Amino acid sequence: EQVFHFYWLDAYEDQYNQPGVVFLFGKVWIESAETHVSCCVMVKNIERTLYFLPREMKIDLNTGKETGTPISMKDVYEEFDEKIATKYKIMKFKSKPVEKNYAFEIPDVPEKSEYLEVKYSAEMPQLPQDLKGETFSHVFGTNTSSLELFLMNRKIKGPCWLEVKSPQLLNQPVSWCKAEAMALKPDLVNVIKDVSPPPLVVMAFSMKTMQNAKNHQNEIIAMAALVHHSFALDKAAPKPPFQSHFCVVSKPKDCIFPYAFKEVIEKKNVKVEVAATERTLLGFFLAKVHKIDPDIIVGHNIYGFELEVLLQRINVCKAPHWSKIGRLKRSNMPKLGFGERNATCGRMICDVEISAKELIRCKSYHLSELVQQILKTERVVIPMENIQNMYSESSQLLYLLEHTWKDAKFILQIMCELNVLPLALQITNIAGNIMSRTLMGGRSERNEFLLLHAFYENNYIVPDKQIRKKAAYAGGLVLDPKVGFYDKFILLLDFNSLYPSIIQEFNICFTTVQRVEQIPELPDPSLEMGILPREIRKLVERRKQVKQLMKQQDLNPDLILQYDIRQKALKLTANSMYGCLGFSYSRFYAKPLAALVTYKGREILMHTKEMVQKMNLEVIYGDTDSIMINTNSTNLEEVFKLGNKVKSEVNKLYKLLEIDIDGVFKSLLLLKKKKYAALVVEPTSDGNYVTKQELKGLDIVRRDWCDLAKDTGNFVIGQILSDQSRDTIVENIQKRLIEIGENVLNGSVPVSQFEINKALTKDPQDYPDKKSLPHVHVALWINSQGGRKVKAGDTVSYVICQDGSNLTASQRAYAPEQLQKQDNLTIDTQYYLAQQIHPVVARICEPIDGIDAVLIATWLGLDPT
RNA sequence: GCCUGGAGCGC
DNA sequence: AGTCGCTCCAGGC
Ligand SMILES: Nc1ccn([C@H]2C[C@H](O)[C@@H](COP(=O)(O)OP(=O)(O)OP(=O)(O)O)O2)c(=O)n1
Ligand SMILES: [K+]
Ligand SMILES: [Mg+2]
Ligand SMILES: [Zn+2]
Ligand SMILES: [Zn+2]
Ligand SMILES: [Zn+2]
Ligand SMILES: [Zn+2]
Repeated sequence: EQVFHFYWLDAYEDQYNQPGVVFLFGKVWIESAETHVSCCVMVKNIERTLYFLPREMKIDLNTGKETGTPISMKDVYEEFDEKIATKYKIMKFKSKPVEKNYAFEIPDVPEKSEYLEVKYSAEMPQLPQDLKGETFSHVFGTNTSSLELFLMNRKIKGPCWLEVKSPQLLNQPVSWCKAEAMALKPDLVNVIKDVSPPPLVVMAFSMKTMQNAKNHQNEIIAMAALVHHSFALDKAAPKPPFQSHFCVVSKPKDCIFPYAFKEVIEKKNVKVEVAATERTLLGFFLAKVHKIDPDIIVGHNIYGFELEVLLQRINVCKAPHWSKIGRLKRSNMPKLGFGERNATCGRMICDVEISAKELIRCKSYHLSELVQQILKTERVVIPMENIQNMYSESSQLLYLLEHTWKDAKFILQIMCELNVLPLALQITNIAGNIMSRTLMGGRSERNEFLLLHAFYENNYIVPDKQIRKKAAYAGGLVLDPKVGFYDKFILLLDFNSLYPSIIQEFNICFTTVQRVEQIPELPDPSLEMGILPREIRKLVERRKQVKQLMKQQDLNPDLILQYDIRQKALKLTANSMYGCLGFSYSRFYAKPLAALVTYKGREILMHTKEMVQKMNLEVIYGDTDSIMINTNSTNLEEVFKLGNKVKSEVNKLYKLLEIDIDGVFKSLLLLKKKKYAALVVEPTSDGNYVTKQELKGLDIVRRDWCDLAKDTGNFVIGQILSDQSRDTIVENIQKRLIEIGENVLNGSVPVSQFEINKALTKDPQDYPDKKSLPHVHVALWINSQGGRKVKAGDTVSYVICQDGSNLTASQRAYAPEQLQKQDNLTIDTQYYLAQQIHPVVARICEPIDGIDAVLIATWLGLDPT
């Protein structure tokens, strides 16, 4: 024979132009060059695979009545061969009788049955999905794609080594890869698992734009990029994260670079290529991308902005070889991230803004906010305006260029900090999907793939692909809180992986629960564990192991944050598995199952409450799978004893389900359902402990309340949960607010603490009631005013100003720069004292005796009415 | 209070 | 394009 090893990373198909063909992209070892290079494997002749379901008794399609003659596979085969194939234009085909299982939403389909599996070129016509005949009642697979077929049949679950037997050469090169090969049939490709993974080539880049003097155009004038040629995803990120880099700068048109600039660059020795025109800069960039040939391009706000600006300028400046940004040689450039995901076809795009949204929470996910929170450093901002002025002098252009470089380095460090790539790989190996898609975010598709693999593996027919809202079933139970402040220790118990455990504990699966608004019946405790509980069980074990590691002997603060991020990521994947059950658009939609799971949950929470009560214990709160108990005790060791005592009494009633001590609070301020604050006990040595404050649902934690309101609100909480007597406190509070009020008026407050943030659900142009929505208004401005443009999903920052236009506060919203820049605009102190600070402090103090709404208004010097 | 619209916390 | 439960605010009536 003849065979070659190849490590795949990305896949792609163009069902319209090249049906039955799937392009794979990855790495191949070149011994002579002692290094891995990019490789493109084109897999052809992936055949459509259909399953025909035979009728019990034959039927006449002209009369619509039975005939008395039973059916046999030969009956079906012949019909397909004589009537179906011929009628639909299917020249050749192969077929065979197989036994498959079913357990999905199509009625009239038996659990197990014999089917006639048919296969034929994806180049020949597609049969209708609702096709039926004399010998067969239904046909599955009619529309399966080549890629899904390929990934499933060869059992490819994420990046891995493949062996390609009998590789062919290609008349002409189809990609921008070093190597290429072609397989004539998918069974030539095979997964092997005894060869370690190769390191990847990572490239992190950043760019700068500038609005042109006359014409309205966002011209790219600077790009920076860092590169690492041996970045391994099965170990710590390299230190440093890059080995090389490059910068490139160009002049808008009319401008001229400061002179000596050339020499200034030679002087300080900076790997900075200075382009004459934007077209040259774009040409230079693509050239570096092609030469560096990165397997992963990483940046910030790639999908939402950068990628689109880049492709358009590339089209405008008629730059050479746009497809080099991807790995597939193309001709026509698609636009709008679909047209985008295809543009970079073959290279995985990793957007830290997207990855961050998925892994951690922030008030905004803009780069500055991110560098601050994750890297713990400040990031200078260079406003589009200040840019022009920088071309006048050498040092300034040189500074801007260095600034672009720093963003690329930040983006790269943030990526390594959250540990995005290794996590993305791990998840992709678990779901069996495509890693570039995992990096785009979303839980649904990963779930779908995880299940598809599981069912193919178990010999099941799987549903065909088909082609915030209001709840559609009962959710979790939230107990009514006994609101107030608490001195004595509070006991918080929470079930471990509740829903996933409920699914296993009762063996809930598409294969064990009868269904068709009604809650189905728990299946016979006799039946065997279904596919769903098995897969779910696996995700829960992975998580436990990662939690086990965390428990470990003295670890790095940074490494411990990663384990925690990973652990929650696995938690999310398990819950999304439950969720997709109730996801109308899901391919494995089965509302009844979702409904039956949440049902048992509320039932279990009820019984857990009632039980804790029979033990003569005080239950002050509860949320879906938790119980809060007021021990009324001051003896910690005794509390813990009571805790493990109640734990034991609960776990005793279930096979898998396990409740545990989630925490113990020294003091607790319980305001409303899903809203409380607390000092959390953290034991040390000799029954001694440290305490840490924790917030849940308060306004202080939300993004849509200025920091001025939030910082003050946190002060109040700090005091409330304190040791000090109620008196000392109420005084300190009053003392503080009165001061806050004075400062807000004497203009001592930093303009930033006045910013309010809100994310847009839709693009600013899609809102009808516009004008009265401060965030929508300020976005419309930013948009129609300069470069970058705010779209759905972005958070908008704004402040309320004094226009001198007697409009409502909601209609006097401005950008922070629009304020600091303009003179007729000034901060509406009235608004902030009464609609921001007052509401927050009022809601917090609501249960505190001594404080009250009217009183809080007088401290801030407002008129109590 | 309802209604409409807008927020994003909590599981 | 995982689920549902629970406040919050602008504004008209
Ligand atoms: N994003 C989420 C969070 C929670 N839940 C549901 C399923 C969980 O089982 C239940 C309880 O929420 P938890 O935060 O307690 O999650 P678990 O109990 O399952 O995990 P843990 O062991 O951390 O408590 O709520 C969900 O569907 N989606
Ligand atoms: K009060
Ligand atoms: Mg739990
Ligand atoms: Zn081999
Ligand atoms: Zn919980
Ligand atoms: Zn709404
Ligand atoms: Zn109102």
